Amino acid sequence: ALPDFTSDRYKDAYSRINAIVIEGEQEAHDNYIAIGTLLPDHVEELKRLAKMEMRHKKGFTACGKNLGVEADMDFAREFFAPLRDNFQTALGQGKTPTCLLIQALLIEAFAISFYHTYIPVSDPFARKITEGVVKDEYTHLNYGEAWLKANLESCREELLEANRENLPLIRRMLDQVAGDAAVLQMDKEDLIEDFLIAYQESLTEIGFNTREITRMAAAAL
Ligand SMILES: CCCCCC(=O)O
Ligand SMILES: [Fe+3]
Ligand SMILES: [Fe+3]
Repeated sequence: ALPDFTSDRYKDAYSRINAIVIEGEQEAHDNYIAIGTLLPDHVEELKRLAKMEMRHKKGFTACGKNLGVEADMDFAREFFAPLRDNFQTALGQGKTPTCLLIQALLIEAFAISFYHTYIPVSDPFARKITEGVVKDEYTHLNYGEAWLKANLESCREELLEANRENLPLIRRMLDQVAGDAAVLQMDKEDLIEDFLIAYQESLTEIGFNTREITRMAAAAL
């Protein structure tokens, strides 16, 4: 059954979920622009992806306003801090494959899972917004898949390390979001399933075999 979008219980949980999505979109914008410093020949495409993220950010901001909710941005910034720090560390070292795995694979798969799971239980205003967004994140996933696929033989070991270090952070994020997500009528098992499906598919496209992907997904433990 659909949540009561007007309840204090719902608005409280939404204040944090809304913030997380808004912050995620802002960080995605910033990350794609940053990746442009590592891939200067990709700058126009990356700018395009970044602009899409700002469009998403504005749409989700409007979702919070529509429900009369003030987004808890401090909570959202802390929620993303561990992954953000790892992205910044990789960026500083010029580690493009790690930056792409964090943003274009892990974060996009996390977003795709959230949006897929939220849509069926969203209010009619937010539903339209979120339905516009999902196609876009598959484009972003495809962009990362394409670059990593083309460069796999030079960065396989780095990707294994990036996965080992960052997949557990996504798992922690899923654990942390689950309580509020449940108030929004979202099942944690659906979030996990959809995330792992999207990520496994990305890794398959990139050129990892079944054994490699199994070992990689197991890093979440
Ligand atoms: C769901 C929070 C993450 C959104 C990040 C993105 O749109 O790529
Ligand atoms: Fe986005
Ligand atoms: Fe995205």
